[PDB]
Amino acid sequence: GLMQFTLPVRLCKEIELFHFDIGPFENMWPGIFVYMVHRSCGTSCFELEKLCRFIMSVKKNYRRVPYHNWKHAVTVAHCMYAILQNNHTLFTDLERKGLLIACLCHDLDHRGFSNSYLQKFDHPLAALYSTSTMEQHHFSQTVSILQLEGHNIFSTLSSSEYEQVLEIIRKAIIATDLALYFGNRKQLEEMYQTGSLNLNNQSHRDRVIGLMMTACDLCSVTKLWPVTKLTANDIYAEFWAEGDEMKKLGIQPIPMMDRDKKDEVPQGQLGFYNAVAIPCYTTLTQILPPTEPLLKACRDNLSQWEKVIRGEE
Ligand SMILES: Cc1nc2ccccc2nc1N1CCCC1
Ligand SMILES: [Mg+2]
Ligand SMILES: [Zn+2]
Repeated sequence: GLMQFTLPVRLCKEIELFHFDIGPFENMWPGIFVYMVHRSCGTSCFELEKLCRFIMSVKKNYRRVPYHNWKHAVTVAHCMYAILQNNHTLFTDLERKGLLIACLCHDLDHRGFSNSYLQKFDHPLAALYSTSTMEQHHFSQTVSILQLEGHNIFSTLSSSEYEQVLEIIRKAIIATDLALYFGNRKQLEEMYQTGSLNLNNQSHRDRVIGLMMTACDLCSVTKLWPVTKLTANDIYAEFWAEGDEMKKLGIQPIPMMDRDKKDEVPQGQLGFYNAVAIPCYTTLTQILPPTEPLLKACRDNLSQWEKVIRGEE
């Protein structure tokens, strides 16, 4: 129990900042995730033998897609880590356990295609889960890996603590369905402004945890411009693939997914920052003030996209 993970000095310092990039060395990501668990949760939270075998089974069940990949999983876990560290006393022992694992698992077995494409393809998962189709699949896959022999990192929780942690993880992963974010944030907006937000009300915490998941899941928009810019290529490589597949179903895709309409991308990113990202981190900052660095990074990147459109890059 005296074995800490330690990181090189630049990573040790930069990992604590919201805008940290986990870097191109895949073999270091599991150690980065464990390091984050040890400092966020404790060295006692998980049996290291079990956690290591969980992490490696999770990694193996991420596919080789341009964006919805193992790197996305660890990137999203790091943003949750930063939120949790900058808000020490607001979160229970279980919530800190569940949420880092929820983030790591939130896109398990992603194929690079939206819930819409599955429905128009008539994919079997769309018959199994009529709404939040991939997100219900990600929770299913998370539970499957937890039930592999030697993989139950929760085995030392009590019956009821265990049911609490899986309930946190389920809602957490469902909340990453961006179709649910709009209504979720409107509600938190009203609650915050009419003063009725109440962090002891479990249905309120749930809404707040859901907004944190949307924030972590979108955190590509909160990195330094070079990282944001280069990730957007991966994001759009998946969208264009899906647009290609829509065209093979004899359906014109929305311009976002049409690779013939790449010119329209800078404007597409503006509407996204204005309609999703900025509102998301604004309301997050209102509820959890120390997350303001995400809002400032997001606004900085909105400004960079404006410059692309004005031909200044
Ligand atoms: C357009 C877009 N850009 C993003 C840029 C950074 C991170 C996530 C992003 N997600 C996006 N999608 C998801 C569903 C609608 C548009
Ligand atoms: Mg997802
Ligand atoms: Zn995701």
